[PDB]
Amino acid sequence: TLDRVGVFAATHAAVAASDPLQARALVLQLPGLNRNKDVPGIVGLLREFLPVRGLPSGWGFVEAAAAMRDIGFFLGSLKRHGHEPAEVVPGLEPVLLDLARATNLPPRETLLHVTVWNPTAADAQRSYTGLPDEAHLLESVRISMAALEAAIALTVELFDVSLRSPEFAQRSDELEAYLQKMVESIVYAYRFISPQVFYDELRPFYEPIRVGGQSYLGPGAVEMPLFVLEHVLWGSQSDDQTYREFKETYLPYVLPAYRAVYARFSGEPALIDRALDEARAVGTRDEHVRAGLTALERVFKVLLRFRAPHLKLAERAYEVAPSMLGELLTLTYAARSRVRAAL
Ligand code: HEM
Ligand SMILES: N[C@@H](Cc1c[nH]c2ccccc12)C(=O)O
Repeated sequence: TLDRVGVFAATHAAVAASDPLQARALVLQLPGLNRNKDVPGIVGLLREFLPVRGLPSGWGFVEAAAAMRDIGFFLGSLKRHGHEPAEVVPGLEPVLLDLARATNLPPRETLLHVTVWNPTAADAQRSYTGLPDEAHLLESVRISMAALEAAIALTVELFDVSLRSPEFAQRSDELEAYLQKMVESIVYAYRFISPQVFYDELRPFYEPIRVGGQSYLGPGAVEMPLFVLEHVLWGSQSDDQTYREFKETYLPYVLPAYRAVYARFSGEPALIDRALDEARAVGTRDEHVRAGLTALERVFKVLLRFRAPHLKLAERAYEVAPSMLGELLTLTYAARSRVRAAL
């Protein structure tokens, strides 16, 4: 029934099916080498497939992203053992910059590379550690990524829909159904991911690396374009400094299309600012205004049903959390409160 997911899942599967460096059997050997902390071996394994003579001219986005994925697991691994990958692998940096050029993404692996663009089968899935907890971590993102992309499209569409129209309530109800997948992700994480194993065994693989004379953050679900959705939905005109910096920090890591969505809405009132201004002008005696606001409140409810438990999970891992999480939750409650007050 979440019919819009299909196309996004299909585009992900295209990258996941691609192995342009014929590296599948090679990357599967990485977990054992990480367990052994075998740095020379990690470099040697990478050199078995790293292009030395530039990128094949026939490659498009799909091949370049797939290549970045397979090289990428080596980047996080080398840094995990205390080494700048660019410093220990000659000729690596130019390849990373070429792949960045070909994908219009940063010159290292991102969330997309390690989750939705990473095949799912046991004989193919790339991993830093080979641990069950890592496999569960990747699955938690696959549960909701395509749904989130659909949700972004639905939010952009809703922005131009009048609150006076019955379409507003209907589109909002639809948006809520897609955002429920984020809740499913966190439920999944609670059930299957050890916060201790995350903190002690997985987290070390996601440190920043230096390429091209700047630092690039490691993969994380923090890179999910949920912040772009909410930029459009409520946050575009926020004067909260910490929040603004958070969005600008992760902007480079999302797909080009979402970076442009973000740019489009930055110089404008957010959806709810427009929605509430309309409600105050027309009045809540209009049934479609009442229904629209009610449906919009339910959208905030589902964001909070993701965000509140997520914070507890993050705090539990650190018990074995960064301040921006609690700050973002507070902003989200305030956003919902504005809708509640309008009614
Ligand atoms: C034990 C598992 C998890 C831990 C320990 C964790 C931890 C964190 C931390 C510490 C942050 C703040 C950013 C940072 O400093 O890295 C964060 C942000 C974020 N996380 Fe998680 N996380 C977990 C699971 C998940 C899952 C399953 C999802 C969704 C699939 C998710 C989605 C997000 C998003 C979208 C952000 C950006 C901030 C926000 O929207 O509130 N996380 N996470
Ligand atoms: N949200 C956390 C933990 C997390 C969830 N899914 C992930 C996938 C890859 C790396 C980290 C994660 C983070 O961004 O760090």
